[PDB]
Amino acid sequence: IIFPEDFIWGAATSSYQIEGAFNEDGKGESIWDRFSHTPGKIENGDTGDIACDHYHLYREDIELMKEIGIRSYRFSTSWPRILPEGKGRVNQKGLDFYKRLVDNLLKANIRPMITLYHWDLPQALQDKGGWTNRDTAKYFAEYARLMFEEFNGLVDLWVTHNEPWVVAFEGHAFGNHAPGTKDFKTALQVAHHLLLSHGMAVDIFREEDLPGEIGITLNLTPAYPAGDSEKDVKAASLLDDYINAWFLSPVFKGSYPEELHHIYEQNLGAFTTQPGDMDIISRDIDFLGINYYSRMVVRHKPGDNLFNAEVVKMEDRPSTEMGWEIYPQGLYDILVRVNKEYTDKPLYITENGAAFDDKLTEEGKIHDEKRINYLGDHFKQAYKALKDGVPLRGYYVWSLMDNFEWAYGYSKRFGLIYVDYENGNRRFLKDSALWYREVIEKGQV
Ligand SMILES: OC[C@H]1O[C@@H](S[C@H]2[C@H](O)[C@@H](O)[C@H](O)O[C@@H]2CO)[C@H](O)[C@@H](O)[C@@H]1O
Ligand SMILES: [Cs+]
Repeated sequence: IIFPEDFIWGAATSSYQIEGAFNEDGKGESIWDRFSHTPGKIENGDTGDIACDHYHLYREDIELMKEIGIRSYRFSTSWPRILPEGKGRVNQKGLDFYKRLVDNLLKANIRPMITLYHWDLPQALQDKGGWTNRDTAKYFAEYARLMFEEFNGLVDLWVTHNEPWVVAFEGHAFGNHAPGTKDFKTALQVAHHLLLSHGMAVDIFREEDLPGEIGITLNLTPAYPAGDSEKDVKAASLLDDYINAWFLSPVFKGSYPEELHHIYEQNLGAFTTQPGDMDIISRDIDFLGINYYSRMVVRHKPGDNLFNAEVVKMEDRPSTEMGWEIYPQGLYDILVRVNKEYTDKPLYITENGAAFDDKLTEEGKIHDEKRINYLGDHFKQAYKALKDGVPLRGYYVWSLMDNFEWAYGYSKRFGLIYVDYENGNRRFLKDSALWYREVIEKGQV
């Protein structure tokens, strides 16, 4: 179990989850500022107002990155911190923060990967319809161009979008995430525009002629039927397409998955598209980022979804604090499936990790054995994928540090680093952090 010498071992975060400084130095309001300040939306009424205060503490966080020995740091940039209204004026202090951050990363020999959109849409753009407005895709493209030009020669790994499935469906169908809408047709229109905006950014990446590589990051959850019933098998297949193929087929094949597209259209009516959209959505990219956490086991059951599909709770199997099944085999399955059915391009696991009930000792120790076991077990499946020909180039752990976990607030801890919010926001390396350092150095698990 030795990994390639040049394998990119990293850790990942996102802007709203760690930065804080929510209305400081010219920053505009995001849909997540608004959502978290709306009653009943976040566990315990938590907000990302301060979070980990990374906006002020970034220099200390980079020292901690150095202690862990990560080769690359994946982070997202806040669109409303840079263009407060989404379009219009640039906020120079906002841009300046990311410039300092990138400079500091490069001086520590840490390779930056930027995610352009990790869910924090400017509220001014939401007031004009947000992702159901085709113009939002244009403004995203303009924001991308601004960042490409600013970091030309400085950042060589770029991700347009993080988890467009979640943005579309949790944000607009089920209303669990900002902006809180609950309309399945809206979600489908939003998915289309996220994909369009991705392709528009790729076109701009090519034109600007930056050194480096661009991709998109998709959450992928492989589905398994509960039993050999073909109704079970069909239901699993449909749920699987609903999360996975719905984004993988347009990016790589230039079409929505046919059976699912037909079912949506017949029952809901068509969402609005223009001729040529699929050509834009399917522009050639340099890599695919995969975010993996768990699988779903699926059976056929009466439900208020078009699939009559139920996700089965696997009560008999180890799970995390999220209640998610621990199923490392799924990581192998999904990497192999992508490489066979969709693309021969390089792959990166841009997220994988776990929440456990972390206990900070009086001396600042966190003995997170369960996270070490979780990470090592998934590392081994990644190795197995490499052994079998999958061009896996790197692996970023979610997350570098504990943070604002959206609707769960601070109650869920995914970090390699413990953040003691109550006591000056001090950081403590968990045992998994020093265990990870050993993995990176030896290239072995
Ligand atoms: O979306 C499901 C569930 O995910 C967890 S973890 C989450 C990270 O917070 C997000 O930044 C990353 O890109 O994706 C993973 C999976 O979506 C999140 O804490 C929780 O609120 C959310 O409901
Ligand atoms: Cs049909």
